[PDB]
Amino acid sequence: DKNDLYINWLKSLSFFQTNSSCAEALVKVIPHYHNKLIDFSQVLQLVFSASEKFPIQENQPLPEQLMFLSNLEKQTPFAKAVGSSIYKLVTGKNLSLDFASQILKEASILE
Amino acid sequence: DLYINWLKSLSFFQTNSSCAEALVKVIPHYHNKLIDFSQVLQLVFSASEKFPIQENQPLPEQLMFLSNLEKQTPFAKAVGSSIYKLVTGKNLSLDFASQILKEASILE
Repeated sequence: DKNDLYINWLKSLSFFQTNSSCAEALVKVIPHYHNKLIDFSQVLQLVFSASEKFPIQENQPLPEQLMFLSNLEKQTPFAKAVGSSIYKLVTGKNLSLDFASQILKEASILE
Repeated sequence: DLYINWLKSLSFFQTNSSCAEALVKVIPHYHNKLIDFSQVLQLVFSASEKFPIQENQPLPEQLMFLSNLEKQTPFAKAVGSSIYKLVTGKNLSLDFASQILKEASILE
């Protein structure tokens, strides 16, 4: 059931709903989840890797990133997994940290 | 036990001193039936330390790897799914992962 819940929560994230590419990615990714080749954390990473729409900020400050990670450690399961997967976009694609915090806050609320 | 023999023959296993050491510690529990082969793979590969890494790898290639993995033979699929955890969690290079999978497929 919670396997379904996590999927429903993911689909409910504003970030997911503003990125049709993420919805398209989930369609192709989810079978491997149902077939148990990958876990939900992996689904989140794959799906978010397909995102195209989000604010960008290059060379973001270290202190804020460290505070983001300290806060991430305290999150509930789904929220923590969402946070870690979105942080991959912060470091690798310059996704704005403030935006990442909004997504994480939304995930925590859904959970 | 074939799966254990094949695991010991994988280049990725042999080139990772931590994996070889891990199997020594883990296998008794496998022989005593406390854990299955999939768990042996998870415990052993989780100890891996050496492998090429690449951040934010492209989804299309990821999906191709997974579609191939789904059609694999038992040992190869088990190995591939375990290695894929390293692809996503530690950035192990997908091309390297495909190499390991091909070796496993040949051994089996």
